[PDB]
Amino acid sequence: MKKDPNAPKRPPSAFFLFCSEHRPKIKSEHPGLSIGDTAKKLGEMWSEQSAKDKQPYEQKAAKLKEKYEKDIAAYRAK
Repeated sequence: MKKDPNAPKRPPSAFFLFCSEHRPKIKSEHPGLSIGDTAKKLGEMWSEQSAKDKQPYEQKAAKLKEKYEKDIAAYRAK
């Protein structure tokens, strides 16, 4: 709503990565499956993922959320 094309992307969350990559897969075996049922299943696998699909996902959103607090400010009206 109050974001621009030059502004930085919102702060991604670890569960948002894992789900963001497994979102188009749950819609293939479930046509019409909204983002609630697949979000309930994914969260079950996300909390079950080991370092293969969980370590590089939290270190990409955790280090991007804290940097957004200074990025958004500097881009707000420095």
